[PDB]
Amino acid sequence: KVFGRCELAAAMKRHGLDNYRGYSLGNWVCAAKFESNFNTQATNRNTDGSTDYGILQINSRWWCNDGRTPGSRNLCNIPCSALLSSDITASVNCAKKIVSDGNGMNAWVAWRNRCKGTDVQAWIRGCRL
Ligand SMILES: [Cl-]
Ligand SMILES: [Cl-]
Ligand code: NA
Ligand SMILES: [Re]
Ligand SMILES: [Re]
Ligand SMILES: [Re]
Ligand SMILES: [Re]
Ligand SMILES: [Re]
Ligand SMILES: [Re]
Ligand SMILES: [Re]
Repeated sequence: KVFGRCELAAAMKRHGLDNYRGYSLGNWVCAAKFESNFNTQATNRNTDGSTDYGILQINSRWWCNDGRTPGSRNLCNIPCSALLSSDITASVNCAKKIVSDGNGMNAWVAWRNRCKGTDVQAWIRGCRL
């Protein structure tokens, strides 16, 4: 599923991401735009052989299992394919675990380079939240 801007924000907010670990909702919307283009089915192979999955491009090196990243872990205890569902529950729950591991949203390269420090609230303006 390809989410619309405000449709995704509402879903992320419904799933507990607004101010989760002190990150306002716009941070999560901004990151998702640059990571996945709001497309739950996004996949990208990393140089190390791992793969990023879903609307937040969660990585199989640490977080999910895709049966082709040897020597990796599965800290979210989920198949990476669950992160591509139209239901964003799997991605939100795993993102909550990632953002709590001490590095905050710096785990997301797109956020670090294109959202961190900007007016991320502009990503939720107009949305009826
Ligand atoms: Cl594996
Ligand atoms: Cl933080
Ligand atoms: Na893995
Ligand atoms: Re919906
Ligand atoms: Re929805
Ligand atoms: Re909010
Ligand atoms: Re990415
Ligand atoms: Re990545
Ligand atoms: Re703003
Ligand atoms: Re509200």
